[PDB]
Amino acid sequence: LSEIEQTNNGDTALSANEARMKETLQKAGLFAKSMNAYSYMLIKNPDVNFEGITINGYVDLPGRIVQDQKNARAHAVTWDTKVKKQLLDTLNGIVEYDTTFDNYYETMVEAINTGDGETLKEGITDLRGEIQQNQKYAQQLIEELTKLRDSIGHDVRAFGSNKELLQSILKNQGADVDADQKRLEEVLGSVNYYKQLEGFNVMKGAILGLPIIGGIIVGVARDNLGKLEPLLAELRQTVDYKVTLNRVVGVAYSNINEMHKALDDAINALTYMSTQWHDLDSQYSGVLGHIENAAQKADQNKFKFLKPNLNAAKDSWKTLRTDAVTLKEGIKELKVET
Repeated sequence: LSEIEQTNNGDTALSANEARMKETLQKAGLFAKSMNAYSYMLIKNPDVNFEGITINGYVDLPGRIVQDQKNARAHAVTWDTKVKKQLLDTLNGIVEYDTTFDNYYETMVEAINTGDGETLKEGITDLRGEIQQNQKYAQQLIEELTKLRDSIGHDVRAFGSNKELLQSILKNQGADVDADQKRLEEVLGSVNYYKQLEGFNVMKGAILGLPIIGGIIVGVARDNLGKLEPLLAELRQTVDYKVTLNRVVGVAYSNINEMHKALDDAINALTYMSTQWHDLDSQYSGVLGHIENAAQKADQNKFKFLKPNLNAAKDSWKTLRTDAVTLKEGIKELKVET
């Protein structure tokens, strides 16, 4: 075991990259808060109805839009019942890993102090096995997020064409839809937490499901009511049935479209979890090699070099675990208040 191999270096660190992992958790939380808002709205908003609406000869459009909404809702359910769960299981993996690291800690320190190489190798090997399991969780998460994103992509492009056409038809009838679309898009901005930069406080903020004419419900951050006051007043003005119809479609479109963007953003950001576990697997393999090598030395302190590494990981994994639990509770407590 060389002097260089004895430096608690980054390629053999028992710690994950704390700063990066915490950024990841924070993002996972902003993401979820957003997804839950889009899901709430999609399942809560009125079923589009073209009973007395004039479609100027595009007789197939009503069928298309209705299907667009049904496609969007099915996607929100997939998030609520499948993807969300996967996200939660993966976070629970971080917690369980810390629990295992914690449980082995005392025994590992004693092994270092007594020159017990076998115990050290066993501990690290067991942990490497837990890391590899976490690699799977993270990979499965990225797969489900990508599957859901891919699926939505095809639906939003179709929905987009249909909703643009509908807008034209209504505009052609004198509907003030271009202006209302702008207002509706601004009102819906406050719940796009996934776009936010910068602990886990952003999670405590409440989201209100505000009722607007047409049986439409818009989700707005409780602390943005004042700022959106002017727009909210406008939307509350009694309006023609044409504008109302376009709003229902517009909100549904916005929801599914923002879901697509959030997922895409979440992919680029959460993919780091897989990278991190892959790196840890390699880092722990490196540690095994150092343990094996040092085990040949006679000196009683042959494993002391691993101590600072072990101690730094002990604390790092504990902080990550605590935040992982804070995020998990934050995610489970997500709820729009109607």
